[PDB]
Amino acid sequence: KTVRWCAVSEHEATKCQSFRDHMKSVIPSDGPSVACVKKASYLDCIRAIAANEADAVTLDAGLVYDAYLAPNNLKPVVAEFYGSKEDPQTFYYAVAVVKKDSGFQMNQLRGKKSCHTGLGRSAGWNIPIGLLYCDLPEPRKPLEKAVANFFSGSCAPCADGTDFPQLCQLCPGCGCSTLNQYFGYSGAFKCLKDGAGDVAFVKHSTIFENLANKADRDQYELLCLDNTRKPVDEYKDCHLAQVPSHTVVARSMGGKEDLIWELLNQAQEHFGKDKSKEFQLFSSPHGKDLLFKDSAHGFLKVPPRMDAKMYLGYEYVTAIRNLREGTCPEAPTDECKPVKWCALSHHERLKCDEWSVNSVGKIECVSAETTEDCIAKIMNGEADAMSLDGGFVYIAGKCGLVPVLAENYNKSDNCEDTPEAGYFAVAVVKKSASDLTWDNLKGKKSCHTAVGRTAGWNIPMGLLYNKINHCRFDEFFSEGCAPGSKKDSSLCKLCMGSGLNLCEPNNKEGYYGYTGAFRCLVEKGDVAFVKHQTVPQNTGGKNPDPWAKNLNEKDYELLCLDGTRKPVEEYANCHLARAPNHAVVTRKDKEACVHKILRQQQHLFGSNVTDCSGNFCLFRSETKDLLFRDDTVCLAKLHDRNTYEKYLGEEYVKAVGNLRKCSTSSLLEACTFRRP
Ligand SMILES: [N]
Ligand SMILES: [N]
Ligand SMILES: [N]
Ligand SMILES: [N]
Ligand SMILES: [Pt+2]
Ligand SMILES: [Pt+2]
Repeated sequence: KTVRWCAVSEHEATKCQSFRDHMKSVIPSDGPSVACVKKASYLDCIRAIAANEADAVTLDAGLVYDAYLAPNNLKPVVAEFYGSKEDPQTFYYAVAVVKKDSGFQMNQLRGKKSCHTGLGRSAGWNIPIGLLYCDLPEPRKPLEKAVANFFSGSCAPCADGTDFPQLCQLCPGCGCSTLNQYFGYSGAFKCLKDGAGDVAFVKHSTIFENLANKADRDQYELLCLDNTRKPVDEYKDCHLAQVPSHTVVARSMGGKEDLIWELLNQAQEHFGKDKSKEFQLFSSPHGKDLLFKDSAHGFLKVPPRMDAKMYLGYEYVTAIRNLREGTCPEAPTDECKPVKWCALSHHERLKCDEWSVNSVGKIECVSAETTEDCIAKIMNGEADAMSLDGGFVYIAGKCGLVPVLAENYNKSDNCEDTPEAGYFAVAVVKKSASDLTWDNLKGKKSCHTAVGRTAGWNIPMGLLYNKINHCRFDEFFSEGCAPGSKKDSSLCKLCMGSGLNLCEPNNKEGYYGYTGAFRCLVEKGDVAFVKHQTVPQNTGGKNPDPWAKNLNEKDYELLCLDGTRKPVEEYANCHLARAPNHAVVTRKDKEACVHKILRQQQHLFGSNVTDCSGNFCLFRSETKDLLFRDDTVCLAKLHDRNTYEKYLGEEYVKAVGNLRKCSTSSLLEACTFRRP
């Protein structure tokens, strides 16, 4: 129950010691305790932790990566934050600030002028140059020389002036102090403001510190990695790297990440920001930034599924990977690299394998355990593309993936050129009960296609989450039929299945499915949740079943969102959400290549191929819906609809968003930590 904290100096050990003493008093025997193991460097601390000699140490982003690498394999567990609970700011963003309409992008930096905070600074030097690595001329070592040949002129504080003079061009001498007017953050900025340099590699917050006026800031933009610009205000969407300010790391396995959190949670409570004046956790008596940066306002728990690569982000792990590995390709600059497709079943792998060979190597395959694991691989570039349901397009979206292609199910000559946007989720109710509107749903009887089903459970409960604001959905409706709910709940009370199939989500339920929930409606229901065309196909003598024969369209009215009721054929206007198609999801950088390859592939192996027994086709599975849903005819392009928020309905998002409050995703909780 003793967390062995690691000290890198004698000063740190002292603070650790008092931190052992003060936590000793305020904590009962049944509580966390601190040990003080004293090594000589952060590296030594990393090796100590991994060798199970220490338990936790807090590191700068650079060492967070070092800790991740074999054989240490250490992971972020706790984060320092630098604001409030509502404004944590555990991360920063290395950016590239430029003049407005200076007329160039990230891939057009060769032969420009640059302003750096200082050589060896992360945001100012390491991150930019790291990204820029493959564009530098040979030889790239020494790094100073290659960057000198890259930019026409530069201000690189602390750079070797005598040897590589072009790095001092903007600030001769390359003064490594505030003497140099172009040194530091504000200095790297006024290097740009004075028009001496074309681009300044600073922090997202730098611009705000120098120019107080919203007016002046408007003549400045940011270079985004996708070779677009954006306002200085949208840094979270236009940064070169998101960097964790301070992070505690422990062993990936048996690290005691709970012991650590338990300790630091109580430590920040008793001795946190101002909450004591006998001992300050974030105040160093003999020095500054002992154990923790004095900036720190408190701690946050890092979600469990977070690995270092995920925490740092692909951009950051690209930069340093380049600086260290220094391995650039020589593959043609124009041509697209093979797209690694993600498979999550053994058959999915087998199908992907067949595809891959027939794709003449233009498609490659990667096996992963979960769907969430696949998304993680796309994120950190262990894979390229995969298809996701609406609910996973969301999760991937909050993780900074993008929909690119949508699965089209309705045969259409020029389908490739028209996305579908799926069907319409509706809440139907008998016309007779005029009292029934969206609001007074509380306590009524209900009918669901099933629990987990899109239109029957997801959108309804997701929207009606605001009206309940807890995770006991059965307590909303007095009684209902939700096939799959606990046999004993109130959502199983209106299900007319005999025996074992009493409340099971199968055909023998009879109150299951789209038709089934409508029978639940027509007989003993106050509301049913079905698609738009469920009423038209189950009425007007289209259904020769007993209960359905003589049911008519006029008799039922679907309920709307604003409180109104509408007729069945006005579903277009009276809907809950637009339950979406499955979509191909990829990383922003691989968007172009994926659009290309998949379009070519669906020509060769698409729906347009017969004799599917003599030639491979992409849309026929051995078992069921491998890689793509079998109902697919083509993969439509998503120009204009190429974000998660723009592909999924604002409504759909609200629903799934609310639902994910009750049902947690270890991946979703991770991505939302990085981007809330
Ligand atoms: N492990
Ligand atoms: N592991
Ligand atoms: N029934
Ligand atoms: N029934
Ligand atoms: Pt493990
Ligand atoms: Pt029945």
